Amino acid sequence: MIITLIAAMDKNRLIGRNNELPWHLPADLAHFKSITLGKPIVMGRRTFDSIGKPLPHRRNIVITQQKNLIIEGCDIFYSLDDALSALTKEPEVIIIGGARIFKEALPKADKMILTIINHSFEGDVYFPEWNDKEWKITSQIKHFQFLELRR
Ligand SMILES: NC(=O)C1=CN([C@@H]2O[C@H](COP(=O)(O)OP(=O)(O)OC[C@H]3O[C@@H](n4cnc5c(N)ncnc54)[C@H](OP(=O)(O)O)[C@@H]3O)[C@@H](O)[C@H]2O)C=CC1
Ligand SMILES: CN(Cc1cnc2nc(N)nc(N)c2n1)c1ccc(C(=O)N[C@@H](CCC(=O)O)C(=O)O)cc1
Repeated sequence: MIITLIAAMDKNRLIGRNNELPWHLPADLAHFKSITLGKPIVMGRRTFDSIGKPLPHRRNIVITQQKNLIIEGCDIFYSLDDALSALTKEPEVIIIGGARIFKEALPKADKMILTIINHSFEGDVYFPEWNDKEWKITSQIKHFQFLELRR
């Protein structure tokens, strides 16, 4: 199983604000869709609420500590470790966020797919700092930009 983090972030690593995104970038969302189509996507409960519904044509997996919580359309796990353990036989697992999930996933991450937006927005949640010496750029396309890093 390859563990991949996919995130859209600005130059300060901002990813969220008041549990929404600080932008709307249609080019990013269609990038996110093709990349995640047909694969297990792992998200936190707050990120699920932000989206508002299961993303179609994907196995939506939500991590919560709420034991009575049921979300229609999605699989619930009570830790990232229970999720990853249940997806052992999968060839790729895609972690979509948010800030808390990214931070816990990062040290297990094999690959990162990052949209870095050239701007500075106001917000309150961030993508965790990664040691640039531990990763290598496998692809860079400057449109914002798409950056693929492999560990
Ligand atoms: N720019 C981007 O690419 C992305 C941005 N975002 C943005 O990020 C923000 C949401 O991120 P954030 O607020 O950090 O919240 P998260 O999306 O990380 O979800 C947090 C919740 O996930 C559950 N959780 C997290 N870790 C664990 C664990 N180890 N075990 C059990 N449960 C766990 C808890 O749920 P519970 O409270 O139910 O117990 C926790 O409250 C929003 O603004 C969203 O729009 C989100 C994804 C991608
Ligand atoms: C809040 N949230 C989390 C979110 C947003 N942008 C991201 N962008 C990137 N690059 N990576 C992420 N993990 C990411 N996550 C969202 C919000 C909406 C949709 C969404 O409606 N996407 C649909 C449709 C997108 C479209 O309109 O084409 C899809 O099928 O992927 C996805 C994630």
